[PDB]
Amino acid sequence: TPVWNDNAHGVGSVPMHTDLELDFSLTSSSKYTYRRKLTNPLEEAQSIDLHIEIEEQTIGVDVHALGHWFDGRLNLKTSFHCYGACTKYEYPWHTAKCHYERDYQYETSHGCNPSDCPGVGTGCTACGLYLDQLKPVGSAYKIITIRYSRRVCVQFGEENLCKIIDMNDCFVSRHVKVCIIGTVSKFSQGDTLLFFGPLEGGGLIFKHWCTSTCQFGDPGDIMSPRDKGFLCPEFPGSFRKKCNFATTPICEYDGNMVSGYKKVMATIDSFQSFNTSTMHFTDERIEWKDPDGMLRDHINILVTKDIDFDNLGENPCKIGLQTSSIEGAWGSGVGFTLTCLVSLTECPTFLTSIKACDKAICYGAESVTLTRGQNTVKVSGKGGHSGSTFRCCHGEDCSQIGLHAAAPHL
Amino acid sequence: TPVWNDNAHGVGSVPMHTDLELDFSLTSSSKYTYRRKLTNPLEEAQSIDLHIEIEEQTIGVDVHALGHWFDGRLNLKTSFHCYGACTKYEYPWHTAKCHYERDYQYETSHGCNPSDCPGVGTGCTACGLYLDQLKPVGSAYKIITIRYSRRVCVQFGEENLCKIIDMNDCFVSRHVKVCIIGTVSKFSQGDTLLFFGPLEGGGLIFKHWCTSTCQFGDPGDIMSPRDKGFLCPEFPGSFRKKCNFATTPICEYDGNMVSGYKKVMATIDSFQSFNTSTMHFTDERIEWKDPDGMLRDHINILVTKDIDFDNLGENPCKIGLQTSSIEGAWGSGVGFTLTCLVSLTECPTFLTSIKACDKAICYGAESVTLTRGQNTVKVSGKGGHSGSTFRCCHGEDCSQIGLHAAAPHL
Amino acid sequence: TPVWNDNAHGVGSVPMHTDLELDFSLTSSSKYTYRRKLTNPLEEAQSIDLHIEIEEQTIGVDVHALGHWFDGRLNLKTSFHCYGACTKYEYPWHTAKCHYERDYQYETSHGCNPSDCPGVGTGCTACGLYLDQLKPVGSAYKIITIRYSRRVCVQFGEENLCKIIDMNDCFVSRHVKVCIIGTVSKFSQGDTLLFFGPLEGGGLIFKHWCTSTCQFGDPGDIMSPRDKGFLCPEFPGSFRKKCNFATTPICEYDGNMVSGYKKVMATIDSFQSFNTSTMHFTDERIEWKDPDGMLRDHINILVTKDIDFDNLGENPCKIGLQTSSIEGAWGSGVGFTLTCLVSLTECPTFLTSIKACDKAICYGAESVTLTRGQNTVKVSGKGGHSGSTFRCCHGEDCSQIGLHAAAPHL
Ligand SMILES: *[C@@H]1O[C@H](CO[C@H]2O[C@@H](C)[C@@H](O)[C@@H](O)[C@@H]2O)[C@@H](O[C@@H]2O[C@H](CO)[C@@H](O)[C@H](O)[C@H]2NC(C)=O)[C@H](O)[C@H]1NC(C)=O
Ligand SMILES: *[C@@H]1O[C@H](CO[C@H]2O[C@@H](C)[C@@H](O)[C@@H](O)[C@@H]2O)[C@@H](O[C@@H]2O[C@H](CO)[C@@H](O)[C@H](O)[C@H]2NC(C)=O)[C@H](O)[C@H]1NC(C)=O
Ligand SMILES: *[C@@H]1O[C@H](CO[C@H]2O[C@@H](C)[C@@H](O)[C@@H](O)[C@@H]2O)[C@@H](O[C@@H]2O[C@H](CO)[C@@H](O)[C@H](O)[C@H]2NC(C)=O)[C@H](O)[C@H]1NC(C)=O
Ligand SMILES: [K+]
Ligand SMILES: [K+]
Ligand SMILES: [K+]
Ligand code: NA
Repeated sequence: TPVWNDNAHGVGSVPMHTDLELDFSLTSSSKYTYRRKLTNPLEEAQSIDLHIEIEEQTIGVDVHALGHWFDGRLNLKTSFHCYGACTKYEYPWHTAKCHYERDYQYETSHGCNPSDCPGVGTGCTACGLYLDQLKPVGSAYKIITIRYSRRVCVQFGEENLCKIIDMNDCFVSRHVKVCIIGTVSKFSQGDTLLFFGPLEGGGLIFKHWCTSTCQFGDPGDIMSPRDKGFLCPEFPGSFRKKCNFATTPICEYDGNMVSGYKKVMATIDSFQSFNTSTMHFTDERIEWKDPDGMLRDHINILVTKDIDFDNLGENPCKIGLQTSSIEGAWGSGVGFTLTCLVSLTECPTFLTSIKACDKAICYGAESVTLTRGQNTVKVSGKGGHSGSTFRCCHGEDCSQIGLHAAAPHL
Repeated sequence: TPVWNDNAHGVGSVPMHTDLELDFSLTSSSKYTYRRKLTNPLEEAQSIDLHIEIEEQTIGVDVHALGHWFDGRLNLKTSFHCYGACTKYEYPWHTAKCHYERDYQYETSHGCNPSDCPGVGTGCTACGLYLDQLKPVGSAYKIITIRYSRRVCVQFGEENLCKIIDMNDCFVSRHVKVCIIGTVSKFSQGDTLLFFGPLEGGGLIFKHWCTSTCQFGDPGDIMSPRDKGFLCPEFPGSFRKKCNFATTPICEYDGNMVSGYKKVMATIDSFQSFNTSTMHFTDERIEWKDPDGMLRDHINILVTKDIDFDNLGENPCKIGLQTSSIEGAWGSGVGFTLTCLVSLTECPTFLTSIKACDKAICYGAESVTLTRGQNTVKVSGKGGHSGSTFRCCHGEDCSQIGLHAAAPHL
Repeated sequence: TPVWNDNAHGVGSVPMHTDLELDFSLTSSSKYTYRRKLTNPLEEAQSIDLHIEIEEQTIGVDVHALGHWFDGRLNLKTSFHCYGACTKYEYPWHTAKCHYERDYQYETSHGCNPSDCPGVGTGCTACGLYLDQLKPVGSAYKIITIRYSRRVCVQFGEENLCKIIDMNDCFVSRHVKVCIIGTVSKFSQGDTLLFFGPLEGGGLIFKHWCTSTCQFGDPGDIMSPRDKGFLCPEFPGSFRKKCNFATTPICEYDGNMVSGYKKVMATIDSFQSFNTSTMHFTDERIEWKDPDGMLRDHINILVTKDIDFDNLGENPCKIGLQTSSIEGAWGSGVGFTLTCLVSLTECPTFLTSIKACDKAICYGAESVTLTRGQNTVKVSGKGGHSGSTFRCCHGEDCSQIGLHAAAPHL
């Protein structure tokens, strides 16, 4: 007959036995303070101090750091040899990391050879694109997860408790409930964030940063994912070997010659800027306060000063947790799966959530009806970094160790 | 003077004449049960049984089934003839559904003909790309509409009523109101969902699946919309006829040679996975429960145990409905328009909504102030399938027949 | 010790000293009216008239007008000269605004010259693409900002006040609070809206309208940003000079030949339509009422008929405002920054928001704790047009003049 459930964060109240409600829309980038002495209905001399502090909305974005985007120049060169294969010779652009070579091998001809070359069906002409004058222009991050929150601190008498409350969650105590309800549509999973400078100031949102196909001229075309090594873009155009009697062959390329950075700068007003305050970069995560004062969320504060609220998640069930295994990747939009061994006592069943967390950041959660004794629970998550040890958690309680996920993009 | 309106789903209450409020944030993937005996303020011996069951959030997505995505290999072949036009000969890739042919017709030359060919300005060389080693790798669906809901069941005494309540709608009864408020930003209209296997497990979200231009290497490049017949991608590159004295011409192609499936797999961590539970595929619709336990919505439950709520949509107006005509398409982001003949009696005017529905799924709605007597109301909708008969509906009441819309992509 | 703050829009109430609550989900495209005489608890003969009118949800979109999209035909022509450079001759497509020329200069050859041309390494063959049969097919607008609102009018006794209330903001008066809570996910910043006709009817949403790279065949490929002058698309394909003995060279082009409009029409069901009612176009802004009756928002109305609500933003602080400078652009996703000189009196500090507004439309806001005396406040904004004079505002109070921002896309 009993069916305990702690997935409800909130309270049951009797509207005539509630003493105070605050209900308001609050600028997302503003704090709010409420201070009041709660006094007995002219029917005593014992007041209770109420002090509520709500901090500015923070955004937390789990990301994959994509490294730096580069500007550069596309150069074209020609190399000719009357005799020999194309592997027999070293070309100038061979040291250039990003290059495109077209080999006109065993194709020497009368009206396309230089004067000293009586060759026919021999040798090699080389047309050769390369990127040079490379310069990093910004740091890019792929959005994996977006979560907004406010830190909420409530003092009621001598009770004092602070919690970080996620948007669309509630702070619950015996005498005070604080619920935050909101929506924001500025950032989307999959968006790529570009920071041009030491941009504790702002950046740009790109909705079409190249991923599976990068061609020269695309946003994100020339990337260096770490300190060294480029992920080079494609050059989809064609070469032409321009021929002439007694003259060295000359290469042409008929594709786009303008870098992605220049093309984007040329129409920069087409792209959306965002601003930031009190940034905090950590590995594969960015947190900040968005100072956009046009955005608001809804706050509701309910206070009962005598009889306790009915905490809707109250239960006698007790949970023990340890990790069993993990699969999948950090820094990945596909994510990972953490397998937990979860022991339930003091209840026949318990409907709750088991979370994958590390250092008080949670990356995934699974709702589950546990049965008395041992349970195996798989938790899907996204985010984290190579040093993350994902732990199995219930409420504020976590396993003693966590597990590392695998790296993405291997 | 009267202006009846049933577009408000909710209640008017007197806060001192309300007996119970439940207000909480609930894990989207969790159910919730509340059971209580409501007893008279120590001032009787007559209790009322309250039993509330809230089911897990379901997502319902109206889609267009795009058929299967394929992996494959791009092959290049050459075919030569000394004499004759290019239509006079059958080429090997002619049976290949996806191919690209370049005809070098009437262009035979001394240093590009085989030994047995003294031809000049004659015959034909054929360069010919074709896709082969094709394999379906998944089933794709274009999102047309996304709606979330929870089934809500309320027993109050002997009253017993269950309703599917859409997110941001309310359950309304004489003694109980249940409102659900939430937001989710995981899926977007226009997204394409890819299921790789029998994926009652999960899939991937693609935000840039090719539509008006599919080139080889794009996500969605090789599609078969039904059992047979491919929608073939473009091959944007160039051929080169490589010539040599007394040697057969040899074709080259300088465009991308890597399939979209391989390019996507090569950077799979760039794409967003989602998970599913208790899926239900029907024609052009997918329903499931998202087990992402990080998501929450807000539930409010208000109970008056003695005096009835004021139902804000209460009215004496009576509606009769029939379809008149339809235009437009199912399975289409542009949609359809259903024209309804709507008779109003017992009121001079009535502000309400008329809906286009079939089998208790609604695909569109129009708010309208009806006037006494006959009205013509056009309802815009999206979704459905070739077997859908869109009916004109008001509340839970529908016309006796519905109409079929036209197929998309004709 | 004092810390005044007016960023909270809402009220503090004592649930037993509140007389009426209306809580309901309302069709977004519907109005709502409430009329009632509030009478004293059978304990007087003095009623108060309550009359509430809530208007249909309006959307306001700040945009950049992109001008017209065109359909057209890609034509290819050849021009030959036996002798002379390619600048020495005028080509037919020189008057065509959108063209692609390939010059085969100083490349005359025996098996590629016409009969009257004994030239070798001389003259010029011209292959030349041009767009013609151009026709405007619609007007495009880039979304910069999306905001939804409802006009709310409340009469309480002789008090009468109307306000436009943004979604997720509250109407606040001494006796009545009206809060609107909602979410809509139909439009996104960066989306491009296409109107095909005099489309006070509807349009299409494009999520991938070309910006930094437009190739022929893309949505948005051929644009005229104003009355005259085209932004021409790229032609990424290659020309081929097809040669023959004693015959004039003939050009070919192996890239896409189908316009973006035709490609989009060919798969129009892949794109999302929206409908509109009572449109209002102004420079760089579009407002309308979305008649999609499937969408809803949440309305809460709380009334105290005797004792006033505690207005949570009540304060004695007084603000004076003037503009100091501006940088940045209207019609731009990057936006502008308005610098304001703000004088605070009657308080040591004041937490509030300063806004950049013109003609009662606000384009940006900054939350700030002002200190007594002079303050410099920077407000980031987006939207507006060349005639906008962005003013510094606090609540409904604005500076005497505003400043113009710079044009985008210079
Ligand atoms: C939730 O989904 C994950 C993700 O795996 C799926 O991802 C889809 C995008 C699609 O490619 C589908 O084919 C794929 O299965 C599931 O985890 C995966 O499970 C398979 C089968 O056991 C393993 O082979 C994978 O390694 C594993 N990947 C990860 C990252 O765990 C998962 O089972 C599913 N359900 C739950 C409860 O998490
Ligand atoms: C709501 O919009 C539909 C859709 O039709 C519009 O779609 C836009 C994307 C754009 O292309 C615009 O030019 C187009 O009119 C309207 O329905 C259409 O109405 C026209 C004119 O009568 C008919 O020729 C179409 O066949 C018809 N299409 C459909 C699917 O019904 C509709 O009138 C409009 N208003 C309402 C109330 O639904
Ligand atoms: C909010 O952001 C604006 C925007 O400027 C930033 O935009 C990013 C996309 C990125 O390119 C970054 O490098 C860039 O600084 C800030 O305004 C800019 O500030 C700089 C430095 O003083 C000026 O040179 C720019 O002209 C100016 N632009 C505009 C439009 O004002 C702004 O300082 C920042 N903070 C606030 C409070 O608005
Ligand atoms: K190429
Ligand atoms: K091609
Ligand atoms: K080209
Ligand atoms: Na080419």
